[PDB]
Amino acid sequence: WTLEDFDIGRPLGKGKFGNVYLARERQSKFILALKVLFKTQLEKAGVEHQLRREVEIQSHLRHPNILRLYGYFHDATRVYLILEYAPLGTVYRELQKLSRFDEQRTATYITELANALSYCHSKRVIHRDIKPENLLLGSNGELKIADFGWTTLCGTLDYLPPEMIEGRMHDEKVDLWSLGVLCYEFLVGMPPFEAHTYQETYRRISRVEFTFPDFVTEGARDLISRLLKHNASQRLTLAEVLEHPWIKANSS
Amino acid sequence: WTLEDFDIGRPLGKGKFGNVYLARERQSKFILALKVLFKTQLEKAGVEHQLRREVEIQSHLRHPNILRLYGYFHDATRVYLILEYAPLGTVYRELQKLSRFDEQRTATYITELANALSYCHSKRVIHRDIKPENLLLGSNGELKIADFGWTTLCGTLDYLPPEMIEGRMHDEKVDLWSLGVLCYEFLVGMPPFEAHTYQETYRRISRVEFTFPDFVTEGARDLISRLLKHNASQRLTLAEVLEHPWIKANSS
Ligand SMILES: COc1ccc(C(=O)Nc2ccccc2)cc1NC(=O)CCSCc1cnc2[nH]ccc2c1
Ligand SMILES: COc1ccc(C(=O)Nc2ccccc2)cc1NC(=O)CCSCc1cnc2[nH]ccc2c1
Repeated sequence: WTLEDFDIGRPLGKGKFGNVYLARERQSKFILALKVLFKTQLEKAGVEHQLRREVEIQSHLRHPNILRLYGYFHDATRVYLILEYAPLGTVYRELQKLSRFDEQRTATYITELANALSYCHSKRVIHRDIKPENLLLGSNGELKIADFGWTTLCGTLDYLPPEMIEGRMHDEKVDLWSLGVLCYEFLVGMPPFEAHTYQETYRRISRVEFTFPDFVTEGARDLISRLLKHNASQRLTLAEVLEHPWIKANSS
Repeated sequence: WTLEDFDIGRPLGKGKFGNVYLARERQSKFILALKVLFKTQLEKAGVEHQLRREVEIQSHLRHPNILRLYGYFHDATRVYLILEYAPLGTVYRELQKLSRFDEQRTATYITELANALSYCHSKRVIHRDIKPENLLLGSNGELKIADFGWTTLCGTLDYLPPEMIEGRMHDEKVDLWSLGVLCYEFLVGMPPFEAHTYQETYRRISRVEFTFPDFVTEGARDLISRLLKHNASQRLTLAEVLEHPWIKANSS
């Protein structure tokens, strides 16, 4: 592949995904997304080799609920990622449109997430920030994980390992908590610990302090409460999520 | 214990450790450190219960290379930690004094660190930021771990679990990297990836880009290089550190 193989169209995501463009492969007329990475920025961050490792794994993955990397190429000053285009936009945008999701839509999205995340763990695929703005929607409305782009909260910089500074610390126990947050946000319209100030959000997370609105059913409450456990080892696993009665009863 | 049992003296650490004071138990004349925590700040951070869990474990620990918590008490607006006083100050201060440490001093400190960290892992003791300013020195010059006080680097706040926001992500693989950084800093006088800007330090960590000065011996180079591995699973374990020939040859 070369740059000349593509017609570059409108920018996508208002910069939330980096320099990404709607594109068309000139000979096949196939619609896709092209992400442009600047070598100078990759070099200044020291991530060139980490990028190569991640894209090598991704280019071999195929899963209906993970955004596909079809391939990649480079020139003198840029690296180009050939990505699947999700025509229905982000789950964030859908949530904005509907205010909140019904139990069917939610349980279906949670199943797709649990499947995508399980697959990522088994294939050793790093993902970075599970949130509605990073979840995309395919032609049939199927959810696709797309969270692959990239004193501190982990301590002092000079002493921190690569996995901390490269955002590679979302393991399966972390993801379990994220899935509870997402389940709640899908049904309610906001994440459970949301507050005006960062300080107050911190407090609510640490205390696991949240309330269900009246419309949230007993089955959904059970699932969410069993995921949002302060103790990581006590959180309901991805396999157990897929077997939960509320998920079984409501998933398409 | 009550506040009235103690004479409170000079503040310690220039605020780097919070509100900490040199103190004396009035009846026994025993010298110790008293740390004052304000309930209002604990409550605003949502950490009251996490504090209780951590101090319960600590109050039962005894190890020559871990700073001891003798006990604790509270009143209407404060929590008080009764801590061991380390009379020789921080390893940071010692490094400032000497510029760099010889192989004997370094290997001895690394052994004490590896012992302290091993014990922490086995007893499930959370520690937060391994660096010279957080390492203290006892009456005989023995090293004591004291790192127990507390968009992001881990992603978006609303979706992050308690273990990320509470600084509880330093597991044994993270600690292995930290131990390599410390070994280098002890021998050289600065950590290996130190640079004027945060961006450049990030780059050097991600690339694992560092150089040994000529005076660093083959055995020390081997130890450091086997700890500073980009891949976490490839780092030399704490048991293997204690068995390393350079450590055996030089540790007191
Ligand atoms: C598989 O995907 C990715 C693979 C790799 C990277 C990446 O940047 N890796 C990296 C960079 C530097 C250092 C290390 C690693 C990013 C993505 N994915 C995205 O960036 C989000 C979708 S952009 C496309 C897209 C599609 N369909 C849409 N529909 C609406 C908006 C939209 C936007
Ligand atoms: C075992 O130790 C600790 C136990 C608990 C905590 C803590 O704050 N926990 C916490 C707080 C809020 C939420 C959750 C958890 C801190 C320490 N340790 C220190 O704070 C550093 C040494 S202060 C004493 C000391 C001694 N000896 C010195 N020599 C020179 C200076 C100096 C300074």
